[PDB]
Amino acid sequence: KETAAAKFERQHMDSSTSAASSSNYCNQMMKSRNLTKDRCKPVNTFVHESLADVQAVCSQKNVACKNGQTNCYQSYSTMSITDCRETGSSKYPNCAYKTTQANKHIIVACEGNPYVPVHFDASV
Ligand SMILES: O=c1ccn([C@@H]2O[C@H](CO)[C@@H](OP(=O)(O)O)[C@H]2F)c(=O)[nH]1
Repeated sequence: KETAAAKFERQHMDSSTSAASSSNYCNQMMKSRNLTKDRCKPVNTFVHESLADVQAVCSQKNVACKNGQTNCYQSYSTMSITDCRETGSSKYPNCAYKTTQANKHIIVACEGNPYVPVHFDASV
């Protein structure tokens, strides 16, 4: 099995690169992180910051989650991220994505003890 915390790291953490990306960043990352196995995951964001910095967001600005829950948090500082959006011509299993880089405040949902990220909600 895989914990929600571990899944968040697999799906949304990529500290190995500051700005990372290459036009093919997402095409390679969505596949390597196994996000295209059961289907082409439509949208997924990778954060280029230390695990500590991202985990710390759980003690930052409390904001409402898109699903109505109250356990979401927004980072006070902007973070380097890469949004991966499935193209319109993408056809499983050959999932194709558009690699977009940006510097925004991330919003994640946190749960557990330790209180850590378990869902990436949005960026603003
Ligand atoms: O800015 C955004 C918005 C959404 N998601 C993607 O949307 C899912 C469905 O809520 C998420 O998976 P998750 O709950 O497994 O994190 C997230 F991964 C991102 O990666 N970035």
